[PDB]
Amino acid sequence: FPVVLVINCGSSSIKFSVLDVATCDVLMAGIADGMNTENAFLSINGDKPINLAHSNYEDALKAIAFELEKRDLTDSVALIGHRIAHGGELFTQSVIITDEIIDNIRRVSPLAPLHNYANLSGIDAARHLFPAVRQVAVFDTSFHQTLAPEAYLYGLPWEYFSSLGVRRYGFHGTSHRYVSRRAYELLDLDEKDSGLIVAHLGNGASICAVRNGQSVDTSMGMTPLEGLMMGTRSGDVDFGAMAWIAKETGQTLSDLERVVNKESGLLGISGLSSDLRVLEKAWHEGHERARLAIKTFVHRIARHIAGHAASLHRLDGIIFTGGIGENSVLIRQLVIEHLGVLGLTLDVEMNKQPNSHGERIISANPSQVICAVIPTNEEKMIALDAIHLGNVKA
Amino acid sequence: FPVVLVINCGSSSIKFSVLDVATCDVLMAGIADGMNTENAFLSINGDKPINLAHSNYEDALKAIAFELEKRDLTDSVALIGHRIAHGGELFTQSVIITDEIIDNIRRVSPLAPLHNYANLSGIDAARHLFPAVRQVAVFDTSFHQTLAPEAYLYGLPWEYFSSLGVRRYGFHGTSHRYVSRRAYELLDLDEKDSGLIVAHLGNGASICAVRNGQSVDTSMGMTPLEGLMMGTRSGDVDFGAMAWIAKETGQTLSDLERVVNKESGLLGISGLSSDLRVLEKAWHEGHERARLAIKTFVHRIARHIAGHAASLHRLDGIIFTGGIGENSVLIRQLVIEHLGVLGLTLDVEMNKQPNSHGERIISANPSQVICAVIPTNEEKMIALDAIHLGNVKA
Ligand SMILES: Nc1ncnc2c1ncn2[C@@H]1O[C@H](COP(=O)(O)OP(=O)(O)OP(=O)(O)O)[C@@H](O)[C@H]1O
Ligand SMILES: Nc1ncnc2c1ncn2[C@@H]1O[C@H](COP(=O)(O)OP(=O)(O)OP(=O)(O)O)[C@@H](O)[C@H]1O
Repeated sequence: FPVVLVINCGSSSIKFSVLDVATCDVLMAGIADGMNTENAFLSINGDKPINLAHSNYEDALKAIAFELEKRDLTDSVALIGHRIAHGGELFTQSVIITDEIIDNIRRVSPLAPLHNYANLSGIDAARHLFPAVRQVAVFDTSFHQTLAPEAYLYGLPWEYFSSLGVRRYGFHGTSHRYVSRRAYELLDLDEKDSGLIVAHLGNGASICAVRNGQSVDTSMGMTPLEGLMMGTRSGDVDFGAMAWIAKETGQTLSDLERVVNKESGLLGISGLSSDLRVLEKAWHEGHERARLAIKTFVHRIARHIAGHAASLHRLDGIIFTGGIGENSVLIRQLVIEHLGVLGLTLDVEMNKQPNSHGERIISANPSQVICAVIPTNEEKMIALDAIHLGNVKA
Repeated sequence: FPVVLVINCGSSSIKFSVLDVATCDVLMAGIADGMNTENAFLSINGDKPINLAHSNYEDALKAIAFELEKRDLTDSVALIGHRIAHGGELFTQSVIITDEIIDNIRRVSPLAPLHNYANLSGIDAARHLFPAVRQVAVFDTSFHQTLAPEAYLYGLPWEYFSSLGVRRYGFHGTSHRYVSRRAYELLDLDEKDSGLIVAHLGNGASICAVRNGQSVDTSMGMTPLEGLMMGTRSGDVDFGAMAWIAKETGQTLSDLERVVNKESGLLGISGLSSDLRVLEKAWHEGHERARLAIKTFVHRIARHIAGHAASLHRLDGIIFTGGIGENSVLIRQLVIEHLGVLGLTLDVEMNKQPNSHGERIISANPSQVICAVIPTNEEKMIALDAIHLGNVKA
């Protein structure tokens, strides 16, 4: 029984999973949080928070390697999947890692200096410690490359696109890809003749229009800061307003880059929490700023779901996924109520069911469009790309 | 036969019309272009481009006053309507100008320093030269004040809204108001039970969702720079991308404020023209960058039309208006083709007809939603507010 090791190297941490090739089931999971800071640590299955103590990316993956051996599965690791933040224009699908790929990832790395350089550090690490194991790079952008120029071009001068590569890329691609596939089976739809909208709702939120199995439009942009309002992210913001704030408050563009990214969104409006469970409780106890933040969140989601429906010849499904998408009875229903124009009717018995019910339809019978919850599994999708590329002669 | 003088004071010019109260018909029109620069001039009906020569706002309106007397209609001016750019939060409808109103306009003037200070200069001028004539202020934002918080709140921290007034305002309000009214008669719809989308397409472009006679959503934001891609305006732009451009190109926020406003949009992508007639010709002669700019323009309009449909309980009409909306057979049809998802069918015989056919339906019979062209008349709407307020005891 061979296994796939899945690595996601964030700026602050290293997430990992060990999935069994046979069944695509998680055997082990963990995180190396607070990376290379004065205090560094890893917690496998949240069962024993061990201490790294000021160790870097290389030593952190070396600690995960020790525990892979402590559980006698090191010699079972047939594949390693790397989650990559930004593939730029060069990467349209998942690849087997070579020296060339690294060069190409290094090339597009200015587009996301934070996450991408950490992704490479992980590639460098896993290579060093697992050299005779095939390694795969899976990109968070690659799915969205089917977008036509009219969908990815900004209104800016042409030079910014041709000389600097300023355009829409999109994110959550792996999630959007994974969910859309499952939707074809759940909704019983012919991929090649289908129109779906997928709402990835988590601390990061994005919408994707999938026409005939292809990503035709997506909510996020060049950076994850465009589109929906999120946990701490503002979403769509008037650039004139931002320029007006800069000249008024005296804050630099760097200052606002922190505000938009880390202080805005749900956290911004409520002034209470990035977390939705808190805000749902707050509103229940008569807190208006939380109610506002939620109603706004809902409104901006409804706008982009309906917006993205334009890039379809026909609408068949709206699919909810992500932390919020899967677990919030409230947000889902408020969003569907907001989309009555599209002829949606909801089944509140079905919409009441918790996530444990997995892939489920939540729309009543007379509805023009099928609504559904499909739990996202990025780890399974990464493993599947790896397994496929595992049979390839390189 | 009394008349209404209509004044629109831009940063660079002063537009004016003389409409007859009896029939609401234009008797005289003109412009005082290149204002207070080394060379200043006015052209009435484009019939004799006279020379002001370095004269300011006060002297320019004094020149228009001379020509009003030269045509023996000065003693007929019963009302004066002022087009005001930004009403802020204080102005929900059109008002009779008093000292209080001026104070209040001065208060919200930081929200639009360029246009608003020029608007006041015009108010100061018309007051001086026409003191015993009632004067009305009509706001380009007032219509959009029916927007709910979830529609006008940005994802930014709450303070920017409460202490600085950062929120969506919207523009083309007078146009959106005027067109929507006419739509009720043309489409034979009960205002109090209706859902319309209005696409104002000109050198400035904006979309408005009108639910039961009320503006519920609009494309533009705090400033006219948000929303659709326009002539020289970028439209919706990833703030992360703009921050990335700033740190990469070395340009300041002031530099980008010029680029977004005056160098981007249709002019930006094509690198040819702000004007659409040129780009339509260019594409015909096999120019891809013009074809791209148009296809993009179309895509971003379709997105926001469908987007804004979310704020409706039911969709009854899509209404095209503005320079482009009224005169471009191409753009209209490309937009409707892009909205097939909403069950629109077009009548290409009807869509072929030039603007001379005025208020017209352009959708075929089996269509789920009625499409129509309604020529906008801001001047008529301003006069109507003035005439109404003309019967009021103040
Ligand atoms: N039962 C629940 N009800 C409502 N909200 C929930 C529930 N469970 C989780 N959430 C919300 O889901 C969010 C976390 O989801 P998730 O783990 O997908 O975020 P993330 O992984 O950081 O973002 P991304 O998926 O974009 O990487 C939190 O904001 C939390 O409030
Ligand atoms: N026959 C036509 N075919 C195609 N496009 C046209 C035609 N006539 C005018 N236009 C376009 O209409 C635009 C000008 O419209 P308009 O006068 O409404 O702009 P504006 O008044 O500056 O903007 P706003 O109405 O927002 O104040 C130009 O971009 C022009 O290319």
